[PDB]
Amino acid sequence: TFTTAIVPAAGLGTRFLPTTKSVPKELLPVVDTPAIELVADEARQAGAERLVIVTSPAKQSIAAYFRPAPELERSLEEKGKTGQLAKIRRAPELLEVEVAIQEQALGLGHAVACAEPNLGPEDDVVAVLLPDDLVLPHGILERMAKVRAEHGGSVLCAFDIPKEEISAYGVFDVSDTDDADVKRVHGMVEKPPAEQAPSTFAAAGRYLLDRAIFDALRRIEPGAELQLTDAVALLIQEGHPVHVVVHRGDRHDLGNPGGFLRAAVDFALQDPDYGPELRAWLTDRIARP
Amino acid sequence: TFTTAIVPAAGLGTRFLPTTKSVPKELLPVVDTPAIELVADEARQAGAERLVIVTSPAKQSIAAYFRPAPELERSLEEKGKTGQLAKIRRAPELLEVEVAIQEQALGLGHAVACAEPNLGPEDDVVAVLLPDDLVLPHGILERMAKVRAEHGGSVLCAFDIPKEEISAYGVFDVSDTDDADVKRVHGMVEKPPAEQAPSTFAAAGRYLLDRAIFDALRRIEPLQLTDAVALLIQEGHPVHVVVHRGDRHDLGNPGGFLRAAVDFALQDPDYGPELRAWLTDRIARP
Ligand SMILES: O=c1ccn([C@@H]2O[C@H](COP(=O)(O)OP(=O)(O)O[C@H]3O[C@H](CO)[C@@H](O)[C@H](O)[C@H]3O)[C@@H](O)[C@H]2O)c(=O)[nH]1
Ligand SMILES: [Mg+2]
Repeated sequence: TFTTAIVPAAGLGTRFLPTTKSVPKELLPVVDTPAIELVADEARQAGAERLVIVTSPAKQSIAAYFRPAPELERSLEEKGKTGQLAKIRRAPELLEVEVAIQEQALGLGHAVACAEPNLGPEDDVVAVLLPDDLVLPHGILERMAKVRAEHGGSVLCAFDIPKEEISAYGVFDVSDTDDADVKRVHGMVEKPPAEQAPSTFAAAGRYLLDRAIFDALRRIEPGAELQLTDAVALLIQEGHPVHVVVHRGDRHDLGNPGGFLRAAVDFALQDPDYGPELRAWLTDRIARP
Repeated sequence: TFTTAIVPAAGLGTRFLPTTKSVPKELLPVVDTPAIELVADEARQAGAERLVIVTSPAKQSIAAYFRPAPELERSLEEKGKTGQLAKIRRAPELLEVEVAIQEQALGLGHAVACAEPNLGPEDDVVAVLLPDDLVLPHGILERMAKVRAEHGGSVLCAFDIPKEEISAYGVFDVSDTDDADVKRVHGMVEKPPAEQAPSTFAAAGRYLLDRAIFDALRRIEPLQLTDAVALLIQEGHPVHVVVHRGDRHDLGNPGGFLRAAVDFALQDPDYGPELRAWLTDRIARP
C-alpha cells in the first residue's frame, strides 16, 4: 500500500572524514554503486513509486545522481559498453525523486518531520530506509506491509543479536504474536548493558510509519532535536499499534569505514569481475601483518 | 628541484560507474582518505610547492577539497574531535592548489598539455603523478630528481615485472647506467607478449618532465604522453627511468582499489584485527 519512501540523508558522516567534507556519504561506492542507489532499489522493489531524500543544502548533489546523463549514455553506447549503460540508466529510471531541505542536522525525527510537505493525501503510511543499513536480501518492507495489513498502525524492524553483543543498539521491549518473527512493541531501551537488555531484538533502520507519526513528532518535547523513538513511544502510549519484524537474513553496516569495507569485500567476492583475484590476494594478505 | 606537480584527473573512471557519474574518481576514499590527498601528500613530501589538478568542469569540486572548511573545523573543535579535525586540516595545509580545465578528455598527453598555462619561469621541470597509481613508500620522485640532477632531461618510473606478467603494460627498451635502478630509455613497446618484452621494466604513473615536453605535445600527431616522450628521445633529449622496487597499488578498477583499502585498513588499529578475523572466515565460503 505505501507509495512514498523517505531516506534521511542529512548527517555529515563524521566517521568518513576527510572524504565526507566533499562527498556525500550516501554516494560512496559499494564496489561501484552508491548506497543511495541500493536503498532506492530496495524501496522500488517493495512498491515505492516516489523517493523523498532529506538532506542539507550542501548535499543537494545527491539529487543529480537520479537525473539522466545523456552525453555519458551516448558515449558508453558508442563504445559498446552496454553493461555500463544499463548501470547508469538504472537509478534515474527507478522512481520519482524529490528533496526536502533540512537546514540543520537535528537528528532522525526532525529529518522525517521535514519530509511531510512532500507527502500527499494518498500517503497514509510512509516507508523510511536508513541508508547506513543494508538489509539483505530485498523484501523486509514487504514483510512489514503484511504486518500493517493485519494489525494497522506502524511497523519497525529488528535484528536478532545476543545480549552480550547488543549494547550499541536500541533494544525493544516486546510481547509475542502468532508469528515468531513478529512482536508487539511495548517500548525501547537505548544502549542497555547485556543484563538490562529487554530482548535480543535490536532496532534496525527500516520503518513503515502511519501518517500519525507527524502529529506525534509535533507534540513531543524538542531536545537541546526530535527523537523518533519518543514520537513512537507517544503513539504506543496513545494506543497506536506498533509491531516489529525480525529480519532473519544478512545485513551490512555502512555507518563506519570498517563495516563499509566488509560490505564491499562481501559483494566483490560474489562478482566474477573481481572475486577470484581478490580472494587469492586476500588469502596471502591476511597471513602477514 | 621541481616545485610544481601536475595531477591529470580529467577522465571519468568508467570502471567505477555508476558512482563516478556524480562523484569524482579522485575523491573516492581509500578507507577514509581520497586518493587525491594521498598523491598531493606524496608530491609535497618530494618538495612540491604547488599542485596543478587538471580536471573537467563537472569535477572542479576536487578544488574545494583543498580549501579550508572553517565551520566544519569549528564544529569538530567544539565536539573534541581532535583527530578528525587534524584529518580535515591536512589537505588544505599541504600546498598551493590550482585547477586547469580540460574541456574534453582527449587523453593523458592532452591533460598534461592543458597544465602548461599554469606554469611559470621557474618551472624547468614538472612532476606528474597519475592518481590511480600509489607508489609506496613515498620518495620515488626524490630518486627521480637525483637522476635529473645527474643527467638532465626527463625521468620516468618503472615497476620490475616478470615478462610473463608484463603484457598489460608499456615496457621500456633500456640501456644500463652505473646505478642498478636507473636505465637510459631508448623507447617503449605497448603491451608486448612476454617473448617480445624488451625488458622487465613496465611504465608507472610517475614522471619528472623537462619543459621540452610541451613543445613535443604540440608536434605529435593526434595525444599519448608516450608519443611525446618518444619524440624527445628521437630529438636527442635524455630520458632515464628509475625502477621502483617497493610496493604499489592500482586504483584503476574496484578490485585493485579494494586491495589498497584492505591493505591500509589491516595496518590501522581502528579496523585491522576485527577486519582480519572477518576476512579469515569470509574467504573460506563463496
Ligand atoms: O583526457 C584525459 C584522459 C585521462 N586523464 C587522466 O590521466 C590519468 C591516466 O589515464 P588512464 O586512462 O588511467 O591511463 P592508463 O591507461 O593507466 O596509462 C597511463 O598510465 C600508466 C600508469 O598508470 C602508464 O603505464 C601508461 O604508459 C600511461 O599512458 C588518469 O587519472 C586520467 O583521469 C586525463 O586527465 N585526461
Ligand atoms: Mg591508469
